[PDB]
Amino acid sequence: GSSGSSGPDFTPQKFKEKTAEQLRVLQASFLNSSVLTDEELNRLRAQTKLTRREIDAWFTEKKKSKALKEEKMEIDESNAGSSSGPSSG
Repeated sequence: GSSGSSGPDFTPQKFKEKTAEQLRVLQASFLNSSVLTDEELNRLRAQTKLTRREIDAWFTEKKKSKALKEEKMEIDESNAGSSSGPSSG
């Protein structure tokens, strides 16, 4: 018939342990793109030196954090800039 079991089924597990270095990254990324992509995922996989599952899982939970009515926000829209460049002859 069939081999047999070939090992049990993988079990879930939370990841509540990160280093300021790793976080400083994930946080700096997740912000720009709340949703993780196959691309961004890789980059972080090397930066945070963590697993693809860990990173992704993190980005998710984070979202929830936002759900909470964050403190007063700043309406002041990011200021813009300009440039010049005269001529002569």
